[PDB]
Amino acid sequence: GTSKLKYVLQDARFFLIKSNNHENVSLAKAKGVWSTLPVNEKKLNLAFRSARSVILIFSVRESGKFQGFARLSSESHHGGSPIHWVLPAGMSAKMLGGVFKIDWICRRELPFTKSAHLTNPWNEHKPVKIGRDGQEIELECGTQLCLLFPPDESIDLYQVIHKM
Repeated sequence: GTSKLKYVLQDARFFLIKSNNHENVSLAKAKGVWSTLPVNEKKLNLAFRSARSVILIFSVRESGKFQGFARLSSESHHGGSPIHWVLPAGMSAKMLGGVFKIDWICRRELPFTKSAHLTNPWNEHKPVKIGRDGQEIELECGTQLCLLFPPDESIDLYQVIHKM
């Protein structure tokens, strides 16, 4: 059922995360971490302190799909165990700033063909698939998008619900 997921999402902010390759999403799915550029890092840290849950919805560029969604379990932090992302051309490890710890809620894919009926009012009422990295998604739109994902049998929401 959806009672657990709806509880997690009740007071949530949602952000579209765009990745340049599948490798970084695979790393993030296994280690439960994410890093972003400083402008988005500041936005996510503000959101973490202002909402009961902050949800990141991942899409690899040119893939035509979302690859899953996760909930922030911490603000960004520096000086921890270094994450060996595949750094894009001209980007250094210091430019990515802090590491967010995240708990994945769904690691299964959702093709854009299944979200074509959803528009984001906070992005000029464009289809929810459209947005720059870090684009915030309005609550109702983000909730309905997350509810479209298939159930993930590798996920147990027990830990997320306990840390809320």
